[PDB]
Amino acid sequence: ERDMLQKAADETTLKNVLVMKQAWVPYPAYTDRAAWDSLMGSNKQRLIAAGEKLLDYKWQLIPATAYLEYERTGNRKIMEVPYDANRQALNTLMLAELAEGKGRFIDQLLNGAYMSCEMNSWVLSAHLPRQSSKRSLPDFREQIIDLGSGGYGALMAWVHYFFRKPFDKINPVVSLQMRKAIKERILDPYMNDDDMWWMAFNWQPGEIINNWNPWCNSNALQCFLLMENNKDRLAKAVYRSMKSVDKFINFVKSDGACEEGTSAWGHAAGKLYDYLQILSDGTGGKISLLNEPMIRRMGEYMSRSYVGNGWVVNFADASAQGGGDPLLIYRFGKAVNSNEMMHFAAYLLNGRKPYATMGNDAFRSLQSLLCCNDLAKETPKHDMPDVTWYPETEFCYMKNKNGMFVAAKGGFNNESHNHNDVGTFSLYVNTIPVILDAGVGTYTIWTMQSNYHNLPMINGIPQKYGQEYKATNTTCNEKKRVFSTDIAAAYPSEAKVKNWIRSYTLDDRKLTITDSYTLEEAVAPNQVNFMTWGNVTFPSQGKIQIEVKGQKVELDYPTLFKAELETIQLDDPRLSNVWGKEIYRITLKTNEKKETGNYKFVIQQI
Amino acid sequence: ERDMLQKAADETTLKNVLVMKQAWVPYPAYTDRAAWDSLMGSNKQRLIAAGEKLLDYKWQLIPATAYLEYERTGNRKIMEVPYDANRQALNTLMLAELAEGKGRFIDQLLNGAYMSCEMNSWVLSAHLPRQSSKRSLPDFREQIIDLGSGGYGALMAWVHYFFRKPFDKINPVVSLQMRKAIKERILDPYMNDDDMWWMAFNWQPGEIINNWNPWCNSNALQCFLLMENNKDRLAKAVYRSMKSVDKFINFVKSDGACEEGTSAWGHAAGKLYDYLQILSDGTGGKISLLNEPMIRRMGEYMSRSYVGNGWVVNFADASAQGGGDPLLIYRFGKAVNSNEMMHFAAYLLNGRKPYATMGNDAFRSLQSLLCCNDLAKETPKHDMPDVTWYPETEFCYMKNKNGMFVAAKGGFNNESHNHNDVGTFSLYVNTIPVILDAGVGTYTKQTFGKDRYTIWTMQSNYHNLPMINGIPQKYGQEYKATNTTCNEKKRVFSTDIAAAYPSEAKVKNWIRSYTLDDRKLTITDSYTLEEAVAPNQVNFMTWGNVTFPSQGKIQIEVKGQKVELDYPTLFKAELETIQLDDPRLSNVWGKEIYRITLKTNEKKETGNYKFVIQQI
Ligand SMILES: CC(=O)N[C@@H]1[C@@H](O[C@@H]2O[C@H](C(=O)O)[C@@H](O[C@@H]3O[C@H](CO)[C@@H](O)[C@H](O[C@@H]4O[C@H](C(=O)O)[C@@H](O)[C@H](O)[C@H]4O)[C@H]3NC(C)=O)[C@H](O)[C@H]2O)[C@H](O)[C@@H](CO)O[C@H]1O
Ligand SMILES: CC(=O)N[C@@H]1[C@@H](O[C@@H]2O[C@H](C(=O)O)[C@@H](O[C@@H]3O[C@H](CO)[C@@H](O)[C@H](O[C@@H]4O[C@H](C(=O)O)[C@@H](O)[C@H](O)[C@H]4O)[C@H]3NC(C)=O)[C@H](O)[C@H]2O)[C@H](O)[C@@H](CO)O[C@H]1O
Ligand SMILES: [Zn+2]
Ligand SMILES: [Zn+2]
Repeated sequence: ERDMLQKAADETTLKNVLVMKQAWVPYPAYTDRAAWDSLMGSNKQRLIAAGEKLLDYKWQLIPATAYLEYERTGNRKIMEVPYDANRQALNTLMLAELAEGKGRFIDQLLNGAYMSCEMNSWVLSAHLPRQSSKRSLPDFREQIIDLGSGGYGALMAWVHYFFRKPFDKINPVVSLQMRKAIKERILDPYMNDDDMWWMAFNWQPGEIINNWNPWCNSNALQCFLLMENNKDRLAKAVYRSMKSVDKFINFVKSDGACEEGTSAWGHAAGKLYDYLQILSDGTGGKISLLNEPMIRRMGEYMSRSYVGNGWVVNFADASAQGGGDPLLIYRFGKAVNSNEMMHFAAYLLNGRKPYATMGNDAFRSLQSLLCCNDLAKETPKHDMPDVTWYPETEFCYMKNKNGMFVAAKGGFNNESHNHNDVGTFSLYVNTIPVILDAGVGTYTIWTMQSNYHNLPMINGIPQKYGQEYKATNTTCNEKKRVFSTDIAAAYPSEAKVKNWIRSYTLDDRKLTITDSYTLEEAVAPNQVNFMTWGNVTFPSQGKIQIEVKGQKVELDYPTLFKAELETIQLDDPRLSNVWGKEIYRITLKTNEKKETGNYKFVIQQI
Repeated sequence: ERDMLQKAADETTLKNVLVMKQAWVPYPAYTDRAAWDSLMGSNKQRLIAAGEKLLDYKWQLIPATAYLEYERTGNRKIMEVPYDANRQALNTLMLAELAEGKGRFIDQLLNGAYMSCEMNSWVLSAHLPRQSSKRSLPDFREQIIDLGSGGYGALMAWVHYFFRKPFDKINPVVSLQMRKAIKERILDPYMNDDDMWWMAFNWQPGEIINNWNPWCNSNALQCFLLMENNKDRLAKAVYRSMKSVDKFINFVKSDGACEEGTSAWGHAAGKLYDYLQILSDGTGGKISLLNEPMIRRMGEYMSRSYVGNGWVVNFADASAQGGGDPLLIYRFGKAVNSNEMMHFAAYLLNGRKPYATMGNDAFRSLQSLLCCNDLAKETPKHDMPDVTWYPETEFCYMKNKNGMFVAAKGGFNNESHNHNDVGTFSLYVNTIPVILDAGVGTYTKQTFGKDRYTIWTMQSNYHNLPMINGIPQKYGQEYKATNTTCNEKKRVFSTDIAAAYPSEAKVKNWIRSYTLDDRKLTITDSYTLEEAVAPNQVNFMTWGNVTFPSQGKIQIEVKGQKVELDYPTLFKAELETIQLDDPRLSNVWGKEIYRITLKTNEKKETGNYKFVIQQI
């Protein structure tokens, strides 16, 4: 219950600071060709070309059966593809006309806008079943908001804002309809409906609040800021958005890790940023959380979690490959004043020249034009501390100067997109995974089990799913580079374990993994596993060797263990696109069976 | 002011006799597969096939720019081509699904209906400028009705009627938006707006009432009969529709003749037929002008006017080639009980088996199913009296047993689609034009307003008529025939054409007369002038192979017909070639036609010309 926006002003003080008549708008007027020439630079001629390709684009109809198919077979893309292609084209066209100025894309901008008003809803088939009727087909009677409708409304607003005057010369009915559509599909349902789930009024513990919230709110706000000119009305809506987005802020951890991973980041924390950007712009700076310590942490997670060459720390159900919108990262950085975020984004360009964000998020596409000539001139470096320690989320990254990076976690077995992986670690060498976390396929799914994480099977028994299957006493020593936790309570009763302390210590030349255990009873041998890939050898007892994408390490293990290599064929292409054909589980097993014991494992380059 | 419908019933009568809950509908229940099979005959398999080809039809969106083009450049097709494709597809899919009844086309029918409700309007871009704002782009705030939307409406309503149960199983919001679309776009504008030009409330002398009136009213009425279940509202809507259509019935001439010719007939008299048929069906037989002799004449006009092998009488700005929807001509014929029209329809089939009417007009399409089996059994015959005389319109048709047909007219030079053509004639031999009426051209700017009569097709000079003292007819109401008679038994048309020429003509009397016997047409002129200024000149339009074997003889051989034209030897005969640049004319006539000019030195205040045409 931080309530940081509610604290930063109430409805009344808000009224005094709001900027009316769209004076907040940081882009030029449409008709100011010289000011658009400056901003655009090298973007101009490409955005044009991108418009030229859409001069004969046929705006795609979305038949009823496409929404019907959601109910029938669950197919989403039959509806989403023509929709999204239409959004993209409108956005592209918007960008092209702002580039060229010479009227040439107005006719198509007008068609797109006119078609969009003809549609019954802007809501996706998959999300329409939240309406009263619970149906997949749009009901003219009722509007709700989902991620799509919000983005659509926002782009229709910007196109209204920029193009009303040449639209009104041609025929003033087109802009009139646009204002009716935005009213009836955004502004009105957003004020009159309390119960939309993502608004998070009526939230009680357990229920989810996620990326929907800053995202939809960010778009709602743009609409209201662009389309609503009555001052009492505006203030009422902007405040309602702040009471909603405070509910997201009071649910995410202060340490500022996105616990779903770096793919979710651009639309979770990245949209919280966009909401706070838009709010600041639209109060001339005076309501801004952009200086808050927690927002900068939420931003820097994207840099921290990025190891290199596309390789990201991929806890829970996430991909080992990933990336980011450099142009967003840069803007997010600058705004919160992270030199690390700003240089990181330039590094992420990988020697490319940055061009304007295309896609369908008009805001981001517009904001991408502002940033361009700054980020083009910023210098590429990914420097960061040897340790990052998220104490609440319980994520720990540690590295050394010879290319070893270790991620470690505690947590609990009901994290977002949970994996049963309390205590697990991942080791990268010069960016390349060597002890890996499998990641996301397209708890009887193997990727989900502790069995296929870097963890023991205590008395032979894996981790159970659940809230109360958890780390105790997770600690990090930031100068020593020691992570430690007690994973015992992640295991069910039959594990019969008082303490099992897993610990990770990175020094400049090796990583030392220790387990240290007290059983209530020795029922069956412990088994310890490691995941890897490439060329795994066993050159002598107590020694595993791994050579992969040019890196070479040795894993020393206790000689009481017999190591085997299990091969895992990846049929699932969402795994085989990352790793390839196959990865291995190493299995360390034994006949020994003691009530109290420990193991020590050492990984180093050779 | 006949007011035939208002006389046949007032609102109070109409309510006692209206049929509610669509019990008037004459087609089987969509569910009654055996009844449809029997009705469908061998239509079933060909309709199912038409539907098969549309199972993946992508419904066309109509972009704003398509509507904007009517204002920018006057282009109609950019908008209408996709619209008509959408309708045809929907109408077809309706027929297919009725035929097959297994639910295979329901998804596409559902798509068509839903897509149509998302459209702002069903009005053609060319007609929208009649809306308040006066623009060609739809305005979500306002609906007017035109030929398109009325048509789109009736189709939607029939789709709703047949397919509601299957639609509701899938998702009941579609049929709901269907009921709302029809209501805002048809039922409410029709009820609430007095001032749509085609309704002709507020009609004043010298304003136009035309096919739009019976056409739109017939479609509005369908929507009301299918969609309005409140009897008080329905009766008020139907009575409104009767008041409106009376204005059309009042406007046309009782003698039956459609004076623009047969090319409007289908959607003029044809659509007045549909409207009475619908109204009859609507009132369980009780309100019906189908027994009215005037309606029967209007139907039979199409029969009498159709000479044969594509050729029709073409006074005024009309095409010498014409045709007919046999299935409609049959239904119209049976309902007014005109054997001539029924036999005619069969003749017009040209040996073809009659299959279901496709297109986009749901009413004709469905009605066609009912009439296919009978029309197939009908014997083809194009018989009719030797003489048909339309006395108000001043059209006279005369024919003999050896293959000659003469059309002649008196009239006035301000008829619909007027040609300066008082007194002219057209001669056909075995259905082939021999002395012709050139007909309709591609429109120019000159076509309308002054300069109309600088276009040759429009002048008496290029019709079958004299130039009195070297002067042709003038445009205008007052320039007209006097003493038009027709002796129906002697086959003699006669008329005084003097008053159709201006002052400069200096003409008291000119009697042009036509006599047909069993072999030859005798054209006679007999004139009295005020002052003989210039010599007279007499013209005849023709085509094919024209020769001049001797003085006072002309031979014409065309499409295997051959005649001789005997003319007073006082005249010097020349042949003017008329090359036809205009495709609209060359597609009927070929490369060229000819005007035979007959010039003289003679000059007198009174005199007398005889001409004779017969087969050789
Ligand atoms: C069916 C349902 O209601 N399920 C909810 C579930 O909702 C689903 O969540 C996803 C999410 O990310 O939260 C949504 O996935 C994203 O939807 C976006 C628009 O529909 C789409 O744009 C995202 O894809 C991205 O596109 C960007 C772009 O616009 O260009 C790219 O920059 C980006 O790289 C790309 O990833 C799409 N994300 C994907 C595919 O990863 C989904 O729409 C939504 O239905 C809720 O989140 C959960 C929470 O409890 O409840 C379920 O029941
Ligand atoms: C622009 C305007 O307002 N003009 C009016 C003028 O109206 C015009 O009248 C035409 C007419 O001949 O009556 C109309 O032409 C018809 O329009 C229909 C839709 O475009 C079309 O269906 C007709 O074509 C026929 O369609 C039938 C069918 O499928 O139902 C078939 O049986 C047939 O094969 C097919 O040829 C079409 N008529 C044609 C081609 O002759 C036109 O829409 C309309 O603009 C008024 O008559 C005058 C008089 O006051 O005023 C003008 O300003
Ligand atoms: Zn995992
Ligand atoms: Zn003519």
